[PDB]
Amino acid sequence: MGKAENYELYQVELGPGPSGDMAAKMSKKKAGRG
Repeated sequence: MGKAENYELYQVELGPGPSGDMAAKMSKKKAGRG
């Protein structure tokens, strides 16, 4: 609550890493535990 979230907003191919892979040490939330 407060910040509110959308359904498919940031789900638009986040992380701009086309050629090769991504890894700029900023948003690394692939899937650790769960």
